[PDB]
Amino acid sequence: GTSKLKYVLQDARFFLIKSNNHENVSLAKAKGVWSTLPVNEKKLNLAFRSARSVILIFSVRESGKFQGFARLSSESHHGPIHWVLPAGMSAKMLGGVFKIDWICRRELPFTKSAHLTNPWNEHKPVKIGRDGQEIELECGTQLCLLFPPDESIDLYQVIHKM
Ligand SMILES: O=S(=O)(Nc1ncc[nH]1)c1cccs1
Repeated sequence: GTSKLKYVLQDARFFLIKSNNHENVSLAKAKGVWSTLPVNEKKLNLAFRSARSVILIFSVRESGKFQGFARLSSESHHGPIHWVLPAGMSAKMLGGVFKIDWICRRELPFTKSAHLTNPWNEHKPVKIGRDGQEIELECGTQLCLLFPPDESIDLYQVIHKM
């Protein structure tokens, strides 16, 4: 069913996350963590205090798909995730580490979200946006509901953290 999923997304905020490679999304799925650059880290920390749920929707650059979505369970904290960093991306260049609970680990191709435009990015298709781009509530909710159901996930424990 979709009822607990809809409850988790109620009055949520949504942010597009762009990962340079698949390895870091795989690590995030395995370890329940994410890190971003300080400009986006500040935005997510503000949002985490401000909303019942902050949802990160992940897309690997050039993949043509989203790889799933997750809910922040903490603000960022410091003090060492073995991110696969491209040349020019330093471990210190990143911010802290956010803990996340995956809501859906399944893929969604961009072809299936072509009817969804993001008011906060000039009504461009929701697939379009820089890392950290906020997605307006209605568009973000509909995008999350397009993903295939992930039957491996039990949202009972996530609801209790709200
Ligand atoms: O360098 S990434 O593969 N992608 C990225 N987007 C914006 C800054 N970095 C990475 C993902 C997670 C830790 S490091």
